[PDB]
Amino acid sequence: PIYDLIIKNGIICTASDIYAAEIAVNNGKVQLIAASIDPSLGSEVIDAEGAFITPGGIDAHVHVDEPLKLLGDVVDTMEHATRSAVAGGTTTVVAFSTQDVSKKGPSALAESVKLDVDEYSEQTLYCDYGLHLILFQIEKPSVEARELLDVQLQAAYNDYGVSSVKMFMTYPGLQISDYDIMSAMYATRKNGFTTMLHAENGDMVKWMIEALEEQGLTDAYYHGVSRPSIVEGEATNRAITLATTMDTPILFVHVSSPQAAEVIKQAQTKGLKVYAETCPQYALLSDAITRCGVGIDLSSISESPFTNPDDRFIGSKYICSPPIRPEGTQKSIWKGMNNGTFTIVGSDHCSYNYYEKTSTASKHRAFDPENNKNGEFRYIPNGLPGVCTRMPLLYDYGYLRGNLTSMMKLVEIQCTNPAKVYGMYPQKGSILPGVSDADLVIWYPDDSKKEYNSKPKLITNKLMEHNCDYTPFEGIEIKNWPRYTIVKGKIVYKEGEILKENADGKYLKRGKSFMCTPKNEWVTEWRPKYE
Amino acid sequence: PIYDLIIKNGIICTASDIYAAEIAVNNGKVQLIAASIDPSLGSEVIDAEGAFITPGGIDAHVHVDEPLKLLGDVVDTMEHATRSAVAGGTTTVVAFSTQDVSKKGPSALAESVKLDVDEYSEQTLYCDYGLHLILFQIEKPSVEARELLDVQLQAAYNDYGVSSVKMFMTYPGLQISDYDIMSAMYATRKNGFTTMLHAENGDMVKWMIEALEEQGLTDAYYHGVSRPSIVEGEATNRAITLATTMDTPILFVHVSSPQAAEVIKQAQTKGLKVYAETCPQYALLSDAITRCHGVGIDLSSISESPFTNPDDRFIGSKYICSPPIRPEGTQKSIWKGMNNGTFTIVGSDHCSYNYYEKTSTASKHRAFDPENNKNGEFRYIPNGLPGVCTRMPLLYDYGYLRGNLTSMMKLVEIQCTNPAKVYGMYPQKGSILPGVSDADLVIWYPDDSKKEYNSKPKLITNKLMEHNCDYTPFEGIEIKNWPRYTIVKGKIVYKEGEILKENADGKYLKRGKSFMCTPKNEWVTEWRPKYE
Ligand SMILES: NC(=O)NCCC(=O)O
Ligand SMILES: [Zn+2]
Ligand SMILES: [Zn+2]
Ligand SMILES: [Zn+2]
Ligand SMILES: [Zn+2]
Repeated sequence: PIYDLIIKNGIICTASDIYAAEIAVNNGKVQLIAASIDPSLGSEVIDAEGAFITPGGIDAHVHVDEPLKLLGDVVDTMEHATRSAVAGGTTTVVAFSTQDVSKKGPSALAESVKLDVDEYSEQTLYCDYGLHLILFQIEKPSVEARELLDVQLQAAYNDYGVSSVKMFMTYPGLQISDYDIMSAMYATRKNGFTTMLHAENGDMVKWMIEALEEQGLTDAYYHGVSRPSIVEGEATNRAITLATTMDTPILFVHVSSPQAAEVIKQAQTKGLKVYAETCPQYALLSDAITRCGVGIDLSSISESPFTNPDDRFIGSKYICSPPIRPEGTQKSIWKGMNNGTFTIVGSDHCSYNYYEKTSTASKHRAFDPENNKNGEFRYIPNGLPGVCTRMPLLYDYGYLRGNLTSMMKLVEIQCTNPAKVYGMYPQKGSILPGVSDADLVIWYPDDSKKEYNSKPKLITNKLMEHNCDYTPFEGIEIKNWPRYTIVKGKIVYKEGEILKENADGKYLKRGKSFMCTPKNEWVTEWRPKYE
Repeated sequence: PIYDLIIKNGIICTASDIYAAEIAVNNGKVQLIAASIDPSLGSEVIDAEGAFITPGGIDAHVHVDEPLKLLGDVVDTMEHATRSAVAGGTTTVVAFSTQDVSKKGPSALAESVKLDVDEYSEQTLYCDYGLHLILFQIEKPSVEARELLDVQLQAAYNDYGVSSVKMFMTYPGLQISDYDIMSAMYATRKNGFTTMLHAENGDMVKWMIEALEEQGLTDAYYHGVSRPSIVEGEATNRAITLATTMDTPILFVHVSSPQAAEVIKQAQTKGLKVYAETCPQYALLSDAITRCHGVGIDLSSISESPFTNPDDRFIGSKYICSPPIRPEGTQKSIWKGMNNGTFTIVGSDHCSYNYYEKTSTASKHRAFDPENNKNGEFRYIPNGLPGVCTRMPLLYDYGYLRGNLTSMMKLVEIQCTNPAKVYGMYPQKGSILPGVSDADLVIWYPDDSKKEYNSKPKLITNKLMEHNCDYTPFEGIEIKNWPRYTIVKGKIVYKEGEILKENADGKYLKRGKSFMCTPKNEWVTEWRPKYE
């Protein structure tokens, strides 16, 4: 026959279309869309039985264990994360390269990427992955700082196809000044990079943590109290101001604050190139879960402060940054996904064990009496596992339960926009004959009376296919799940089973994003020298 | 051969993708998309030479001559309008059926549509067309009326596939009170119709026109002065408030006011189902063009205007429409609205009256009728511009090529796909879907070519419009691309400047319920409609 694979009787969903058609796949790529394709032309035929077919999900906010250990030891390798991703319908992930301050000169940032690529080249990869670069040390003063930095960004792009840079406005060791952000923006704009910011006011966070500890208020729940949404709002406002002065396109990661969403919306209405990301957890969970409706029935989650009130430390399962917000906030995150505030949705996947206490990758790492650590929220490793649950959670709580407008909005923010904003388009993100990698998800049919033994009813840890010992969504009902995950024209997940023999993932060299060319709009008569 | 038509070497543009691929067409529909299709498989092969291929344009705001003469006599029939559409890359138009106050009972609104369908069934149609229903007489009081109106909308949908209703907040004879709008919203929400509003405060317009005439300020330019942007803003705010109270999806037609755009955006941010339309003229023209004397058209390059003919005091009427073309500095707002999601769709508000003949009932000079106490005052000027032909090329050029729109995808979204979705013609129309889409396609000229194309026009002229009007307001301006092929239901109807009449086979279109116009189910108080 002439094609490797034909998908029949399915409904194709893209960022802008929903329709019944059939797909042929060959040599790792989408080859054809047509009404009906002769089954004898394919080596393998999949009957979708009326189910939706979506592009594979693209999660551009994933944390994996890396050699510099910026977030300490993390339980998931690239092997584990990509396995988990695929079991949950995600077929591309983008992780983070930590700037290595021991490397100097023109190649310093390319050498930072090399550490990661070399490490992951020996692991079994279930899908493709890319890398963002994290920057936390910027040279001073600016006029030099901006010029050698320029050469370094070119080298990172030319050698490894990295075109995105991530910076922090909070966290000791990561927080950089406004002045240094401007220096970076100068370089990124010039090179057409995608500039990413974690926008919380680090000074306010630090002061409030100290004030809480002084009163002995150190339980997990006070992580939220130390940094209310007005702190994320202020910083996001300040960061927009910087981007405006510098005419530099900007993406805010994991937005959770209504105040932040407000200033982001206002900038987008003005036509400034301000992009935003949010995460399932900010729409589905509230901070009531950290101690003892448009989201998850919180009492249905198992192994939480509600079910285990004797365990005072169990709130740590849900500690992340920015914090899961108070009741009443979650609805404005859904509205943000529908109204255009959020360009993409990522997971902020970051995994630390709860049911083992001794390892360096345990949440209980917060207990270290010999290093003046006694379980205070300050010392809790921040993050939740989420790479597997991202796609099904939006399918269910978003599309089926009506919190997202349609399947097309789902695809737009989960698949196509991530590819576009991070320079993986059109190789990834869509279903384009002759062009797209054959990265596809076939779901189960929604309106069927037929029983599918392989379709899960609840989220469990075993279902995650990851290396962590818990998921925060443990025990909750889930109303659909990937029935097939196809990665580069091969079936890698089938009806609850991973097919390791079809794992052929590779590092992905990315291009410059067409969304991140500058507006050419300025506040004053000043222009950068190179203009 | 197995297929009627193959398009090779082109670049496919949809509402969310841009990519090089080839298309096969048979029996009026898109059959196949693939990297490369064997040319021996097609009866006809078109080499696109690297140019973009878009879906055909869908203009859901077109006015044609109709038997009840709501807008007086209009120069274009459905024959003329669809010919003009096709010459400009538009492959579906939606015009308007005037409520016939002489028909009574359950079938009264279906009977209104029948008048139009019957009349156009004898004309040569170059592409498909649908109809919106215009409502200006609502029965009172609301409760007792509910059954009849509800039953009437059902009959209009069941018999003629009409699923949209249009109402006016201005114009004597058309303006309806807030009370009556709520009665209509009650019925339309219940039937999943698309509710359309022209939102200008009619009372403010009426008062200010009388104030201006009292001072003798009657020239065409004072049309704009009689109804500044704050008037469109107020009424748009009022209409949103009504739609909110009634949990009814709403579309605002030809939005031109920054204040209107602002309250529209705020509602969209809240998640209310508020949609909006704008038109090329609100982004490209300013009111300076209505009397003698960088993001729009260079106004001095327009031929046959108050700039070139300052002797002709009435020539400003060529550019009189409602809402008015706005003062300098407003036009940029409209582009931003197209980019940031404020505007769901772009239509033309195509409405044609002759300028170079003065005697007929379809002339602009209709405003001169000494016996009916009419002496050229702006009040008597028939409102409207021809635009159905120029809509797609104007956005291609001044939008995509000149960088006022963000991408070709955004162009397709607002010009083709969203119009189909919001008015229940999707997926039959609006996209390029194998086995599903009517083969309605445009092949442009290649942008980056050094090759000469004798058939590619450099300027907009009246002759190029292929319409029945004797002017276009964009006469004389540079245009940097144009449809090279317009394919309608798998047949070539426009090729390189020539209309192919023998391939004209357009039909009336029965439309469905729009998936965008199901209600949000969100209310201001504990009250719910009886049927829920
Ligand atoms: N307003 C205008 O330009 N023409 C009359 C058509 C209409 O808007 O109903
Ligand atoms: Zn972060
Ligand atoms: Zn993170
Ligand atoms: Zn109107
Ligand atoms: Zn109109």
